[PDB]
Amino acid sequence: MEELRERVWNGTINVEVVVSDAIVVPNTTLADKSCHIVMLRDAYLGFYLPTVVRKLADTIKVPYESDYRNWWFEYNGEGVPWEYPCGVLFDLLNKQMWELQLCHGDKYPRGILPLVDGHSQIKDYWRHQWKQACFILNGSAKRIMSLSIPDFENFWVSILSRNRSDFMAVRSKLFSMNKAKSLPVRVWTSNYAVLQPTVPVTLSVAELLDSIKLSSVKSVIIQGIDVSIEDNIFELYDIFASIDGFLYLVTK
Repeated sequence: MEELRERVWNGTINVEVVVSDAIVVPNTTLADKSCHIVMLRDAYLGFYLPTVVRKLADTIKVPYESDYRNWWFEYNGEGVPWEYPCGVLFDLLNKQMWELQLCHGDKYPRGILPLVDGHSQIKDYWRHQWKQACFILNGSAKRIMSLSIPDFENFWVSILSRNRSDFMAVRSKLFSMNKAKSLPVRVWTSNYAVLQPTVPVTLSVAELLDSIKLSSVKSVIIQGIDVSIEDNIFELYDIFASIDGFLYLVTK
């Protein structure tokens, strides 16, 4: 009923952040170059960047201008596409602790969006994501462009303060499930690519995958839980959409 929605909002994942070999100070203990932090599934890796940098600043041999510019995370030697919520990335990349390396360099890895203005920047992007999931839901950025500044600012703040009722409050002023054209969906392939399937409302997971050539495999990964390829997508959205407005499916 409401039980689930709570667990999801409070979704957590254990994360071990270790300085990368490239920038760590010569032969320092693993314990010293590591730190474990619990991250919210529906949050952004970028929210944790400065904290991680702070905790390990001692073990970093290289010099740095800030706690944002030129930093990124790597999982198994690959840059993490941090513009997606943590939980989504965890579901997509992990083999329950998730190990990431903290890296710094003058040249960002190929394809990784540079994080230069911390929260301000994450804000803008998250914003435009909703400004988008809106069109998908209502054919026009009406409901969302109508929100007063403090009402939206309050929307943002809800994600930082973890005030759920505050979040659901404005989410409502944006869309109603019972009155939505198409729903925001994004599917991850086996090779780590995202498809954004046009799914108008009028479909099961299995039915969605087929129409997009991705079936194989009985369970999908959503919000960290194996969902039967039979479930109803319209429903999976109403309960599992991520803080950015999209329901993410990770194929197996």
